[PDB]
Amino acid sequence: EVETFAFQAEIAQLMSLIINTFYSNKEIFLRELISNSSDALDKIRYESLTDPSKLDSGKELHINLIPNKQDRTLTIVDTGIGMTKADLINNLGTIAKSGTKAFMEALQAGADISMIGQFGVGFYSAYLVAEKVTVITKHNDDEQYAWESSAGGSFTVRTDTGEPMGRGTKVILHLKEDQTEYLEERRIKEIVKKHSQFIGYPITLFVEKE
Ligand SMILES: C/C=C/Cn1c(Cc2cc(OC)c(OC)c(OC)c2)nc2c(N)ncnc21
Repeated sequence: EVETFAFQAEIAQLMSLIINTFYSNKEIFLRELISNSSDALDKIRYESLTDPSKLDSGKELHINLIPNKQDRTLTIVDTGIGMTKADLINNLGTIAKSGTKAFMEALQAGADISMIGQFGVGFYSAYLVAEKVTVITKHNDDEQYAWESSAGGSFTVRTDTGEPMGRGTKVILHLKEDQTEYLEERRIKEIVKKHSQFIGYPITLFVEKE
């Protein structure tokens, strides 16, 4: 049962800008996604101090980076707070509308795409390198969902029947053909060291088997 939704026009416009603008410094996507994971980990950690049972779905707070050359995917996994169905369809986008407007205006005033994170829409920097983004996510007291979009104005949400996560989020980047450098160990290591070296959770970079 797959549901298809239209992005708000402003968000579709942002995604088109990210896809169409000539901008070579694409590597900043990884910092943005790791930052998002860190924020989600911060949130479940904070909530767990007044309700310890929120960690019944898993106590370990960390981030995995998993490249797969066969699937041409880079996956960012965290055991953070996860996202609800309401998040995925309505609430994140409602928040994102104002950040998008502010970001657009900042760009026209001379800012560049690397500053996208300040506006709360850094998630969409994924489309610098991914033709399709699949997000598997599990929040306490909600089901496991798969969100997906190849841009073009729409996204899908379905209940996920894949491998159950206890809690957290997997952002699966289906990389563009010319962006496979982000599957290479030395490249990912370089980027993490450059932009994410003080993140307060373990970041495990998996090695490709093949
Ligand atoms: C400020 C938005 C936070 C939501 N969020 C994102 C980024 C994000 C995901 C989204 O959906 C997967 C978004 O809507 C499509 C979105 O809109 C700005 C942002 N990553 C994560 C994550 N790893 N864990 C828990 N929440 C997250």
